Amino acid sequence: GQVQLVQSGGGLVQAGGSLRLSCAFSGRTFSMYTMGWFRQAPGKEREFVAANRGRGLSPDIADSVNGRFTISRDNAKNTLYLQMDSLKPEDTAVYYCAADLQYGSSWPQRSSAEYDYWGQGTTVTVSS
Repeated sequence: GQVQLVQSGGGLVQAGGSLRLSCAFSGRTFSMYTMGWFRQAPGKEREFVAANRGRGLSPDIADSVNGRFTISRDNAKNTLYLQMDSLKPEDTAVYYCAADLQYGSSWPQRSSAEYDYWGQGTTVTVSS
């Protein structure tokens, strides 16, 4: 399965504003992958943000962003999204999407080490 994840979106945003991140999947059967968002802030551990399953209806969303960040996938475009609302300075980070084949994966899966494929990352900088 030739798999690649290509991210789009991000950049500068004002505190209180909104951004939507994109993660385009190339390869066979998007729906057999658990897809996750992680972020890396300076001096902090890599943080799980949100994840969903190939055909799942109930995503897993970290407490630190619950009520502000939402996730979905568009199967026609084979693309995963992260909608980030009510952005705060502490949301500044490099954001990555990751994919894991659902044969043998855990659910939920908040450990980055268990994801096999990774996007190139996009930097989100929240200004005040």
